[PDB]
Amino acid sequence: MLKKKQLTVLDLHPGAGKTRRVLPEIVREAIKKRLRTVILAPTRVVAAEMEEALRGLPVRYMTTAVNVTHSGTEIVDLMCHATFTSRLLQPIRVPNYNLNIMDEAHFTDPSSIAARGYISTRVEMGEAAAIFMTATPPGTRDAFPDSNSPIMDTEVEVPERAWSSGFDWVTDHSGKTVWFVPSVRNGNEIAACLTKAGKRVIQLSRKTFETEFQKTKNQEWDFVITTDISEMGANFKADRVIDSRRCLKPVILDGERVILAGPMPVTHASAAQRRGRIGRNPNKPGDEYMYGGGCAETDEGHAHWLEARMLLDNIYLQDGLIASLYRPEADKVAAIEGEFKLRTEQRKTFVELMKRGDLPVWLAYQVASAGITYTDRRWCFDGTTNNTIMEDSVPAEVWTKYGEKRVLKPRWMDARVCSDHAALKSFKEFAAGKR
Ligand SMILES: NS(=O)(=O)c1ccccc1OC(F)F
Repeated sequence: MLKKKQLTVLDLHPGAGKTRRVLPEIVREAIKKRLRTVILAPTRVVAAEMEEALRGLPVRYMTTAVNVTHSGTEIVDLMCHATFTSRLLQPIRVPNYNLNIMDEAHFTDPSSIAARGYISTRVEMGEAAAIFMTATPPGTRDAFPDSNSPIMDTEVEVPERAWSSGFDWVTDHSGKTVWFVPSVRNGNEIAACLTKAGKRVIQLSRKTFETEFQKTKNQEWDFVITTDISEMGANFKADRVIDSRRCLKPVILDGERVILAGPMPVTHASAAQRRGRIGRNPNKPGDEYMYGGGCAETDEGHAHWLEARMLLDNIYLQDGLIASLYRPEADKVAAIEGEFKLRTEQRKTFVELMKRGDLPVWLAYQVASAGITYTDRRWCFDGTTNNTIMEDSVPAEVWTKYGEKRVLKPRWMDARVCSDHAALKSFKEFAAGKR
């Protein structure tokens, strides 16, 4: 599978040994054939587990999640999906890798979709080989794939708020449970309910993942309350998954604003990945998967695919050519290649608003395309009254870089900048000119 012009999907079931067994064999063969190779990990947590599976082998780890002394003799680089896309966007030269390996290639974050688009286009061009490793490739319709040991699948009503009665099965469990919730705010409510009932709960989300995941190995716990981030290779020593089967969906309305629609059903790929956290030990059959809804193709019209197109339009490929999205996921957005291509100075602003401003791709694009410079924050306060960001049922206020107290009222409203307390605190720091 290492020959040029070939894109291979390694779709072995969850827990089949794609990372610990297959990946080191591919790396040895790539080193033997002198292929300049890139290994892409979804998160810093997967990069650390990859270093254990590849230990000894000459790999250059382009992440601070691993503390290794690189000899300078490595032809295999390892980095996160977001780092690969970020380096493509930045002026820095990225080697034209002969072999491109993506682990957890089902990741739907905009930078992962862009990385898939770029790589598959290089393969279509006949310039590279690629391997996409995932049990759930784009287009999967099977929510119940094979596992290392039989799983008990039970369709049941799953609580999405605190409860006083009616769900005895949840707390009448003596093992360890991983519970997938549609949002951080929904997880806070359930974790509070479980804590009041005497349970030890750990909460996981995109912004707290590396730090809080370590607690699942360093201490005893009864529940792990997590968003969809734990569908990306996160592994637990648990015997039950409780799955609300719901997620939030970012949606662009009238090309003017972004709302977080839902909670709505997850895709079959997400349901299979959430279920896949258990049934992994062949010596422990009978792990349970309790699910509270059906699946649907909620990736169609989801803002991440439009955001991936804004990223690929601003990545150099060859002269005026622009990378297409990976074919099985290209119909998820109505977008023409090149429509988001920015001129030099606006593109640099777009990259900085994402890299340093920490803004969502769509919002970074609106600011940069309007000809606004990175440090100009007047747009955070000159929007209509209905764009007022609310905190504790009262309009959010910040002190501007001028020393003036003003109501946070962005010219373009993206619900992701205030989806939880941590997001709004970061957006207030941005509006104030603190980064
Ligand atoms: N992939 S690797 O680092 O083992 C390698 C590949 C081709 C030549 C030399 C070499 O290593 C040596 F420099 F130590």
